[PDB]
Amino acid sequence: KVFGRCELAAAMKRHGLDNYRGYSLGNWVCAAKFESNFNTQATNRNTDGSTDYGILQINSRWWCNDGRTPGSRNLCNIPCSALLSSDITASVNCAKKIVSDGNGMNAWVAWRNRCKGTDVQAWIRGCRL
Ligand SMILES: [Cl-]
Ligand SMILES: [Cl-]
Ligand SMILES: [Cl-]
Ligand SMILES: [Cl-]
Ligand SMILES: [Cl-]
Ligand SMILES: [Cl-]
Ligand SMILES: [Cl-]
Ligand SMILES: [Cl-]
Ligand SMILES: [Cl-]
Ligand SMILES: [Cl-]
Ligand code: NA
Repeated sequence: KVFGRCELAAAMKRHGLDNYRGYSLGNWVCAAKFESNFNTQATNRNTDGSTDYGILQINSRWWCNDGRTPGSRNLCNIPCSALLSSDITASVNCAKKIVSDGNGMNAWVAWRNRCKGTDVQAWIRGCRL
């Protein structure tokens, strides 16, 4: 599913991501924009042989099982395919664990490089919330 911007903002809020660990909703929408362009089916292979999955590009090195990432963990206790669903529940629940792991949203390199310190409220402007 390719979400609309305000549609995703609303879905993230319903799932408790707004202000989670202190990160406003616009931070999460901005991260999803640059990670996946709001496409739940996005996948990308990493240099190390892990793969990133879904709207927030969650990585099989630590967070999900894809059967092909040697030595990896599955800390969200999910198949990586769950992160590709039109329903964002699994991605949101796993993102909550990731952002709690110590480095906040810096876990998403694209958030650090493209969202952090910017006017992230622009990403939710106009949306009914
Ligand atoms: Cl599509
Ligand atoms: Cl929308
Ligand atoms: Cl957009
Ligand atoms: Cl915001
Ligand atoms: Cl594996
Ligand atoms: Cl594990
Ligand atoms: Cl699995
Ligand atoms: Cl959803
Ligand atoms: Cl933080
Ligand atoms: Cl990353
Ligand atoms: Na894994």
